[PDB]
Amino acid sequence: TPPPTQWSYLCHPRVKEVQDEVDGYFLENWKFPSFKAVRTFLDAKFSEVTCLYFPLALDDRIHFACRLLTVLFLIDDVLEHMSFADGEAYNNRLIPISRGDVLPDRTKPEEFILYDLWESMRAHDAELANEVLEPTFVFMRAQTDRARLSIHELGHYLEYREKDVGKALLSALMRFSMGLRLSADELQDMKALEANCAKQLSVVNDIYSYDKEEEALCSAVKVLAEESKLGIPATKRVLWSMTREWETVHDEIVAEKIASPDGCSEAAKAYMKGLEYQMSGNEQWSKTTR
Ligand SMILES: CC(C)=CCC/C(C)=C/CC/C(C)=C/CO
Repeated sequence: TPPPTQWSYLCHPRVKEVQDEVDGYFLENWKFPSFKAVRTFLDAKFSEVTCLYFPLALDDRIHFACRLLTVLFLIDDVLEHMSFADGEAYNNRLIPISRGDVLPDRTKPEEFILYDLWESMRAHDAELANEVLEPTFVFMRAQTDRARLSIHELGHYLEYREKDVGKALLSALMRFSMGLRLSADELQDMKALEANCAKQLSVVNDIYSYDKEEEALCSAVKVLAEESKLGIPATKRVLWSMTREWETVHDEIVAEKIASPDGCSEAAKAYMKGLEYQMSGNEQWSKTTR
């Protein structure tokens, strides 16, 4: 069904070993509520997803990305099941520990896992480790659920997805995993390219998550289908066209930045290529999933 795409996804070469490694660590430390929970956890294959998003990550770093994303999803699920206040408190306890300004309980996995993870990351590359720090707090604090809902125009919806705090985290993490060292200016001039990516990432997600999200809704599939009065299949076909169109915008922006007179850094190029993999990898994942 999906129209052709100029891009080829890629999975990190060490996906298998790393997946065992990381999943194992959590089977060893996280206090799972039950065995069914463990089954659910494993079926998520967090390390595999991470490996599809960051296939160009350095071999000795890819596991950090897997670890960080895994605990963040575990945490995200926890916050979703506790009152806004309790949730807010939960993060208040972890962020200070994540910074390393507070020792972990050591009896509370949510505490020592984050603590040991950030300490090992900072020990490996403090400069870039810190680059990922604030983005993950923003992401964590955004998980305290309240309000949120009702967007009916395409524009507003796409604009809202461009600002997604998680896709922002992904990009920061991507830099750390690949060991990319960019300048403030370089990073700023990447905004547009980044927004286009965050937007593409969301729509492809919606297209594949629409059906399952049916039971009783912030989705591009719903928004457009209403505005255009088309059926779901048609809407999806249209969303795909737009998706492939945005991939061209990506390529166009890249080519332009590279061929630019002011030149394009080696680290900059790696960064842009990296974003392409998040998108190609995100789709690959989205097809074959759940
Ligand atoms: C962005 C994060 C935290 C993980 C990768 C998988 C993913 C995109 C999950 C949520 C789906 C979503 C909100 C898509 C945007 O429409």
